[PDB]
Amino acid sequence: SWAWHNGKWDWH
Amino acid sequence: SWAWHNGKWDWH
Amino acid sequence: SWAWHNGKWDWH
Ligand SMILES: [Cl-]
Ligand SMILES: [Cl-]
Ligand SMILES: [Cl-]
Ligand SMILES: [Cu+2]
Ligand SMILES: [Cu+2]
Ligand SMILES: [Cu+2]
Repeated sequence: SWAWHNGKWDWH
Repeated sequence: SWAWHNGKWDWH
Repeated sequence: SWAWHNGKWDWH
């Protein structure tokens, strides 16, 4: 699923 | 891949 | 992510 990390939304 | 569970199709 | 294997591009 999409994840959020360091300001960015990307696939996990 | 897409999976089936409890009547629903969702990513695994 | 997409991966390459045996000439084909598919999800990992
Ligand atoms: Cl973003
Ligand atoms: Cl369904
Ligand atoms: Cl290809
Ligand atoms: Cu996820
Ligand atoms: Cu799958
Ligand atoms: Cu991948």
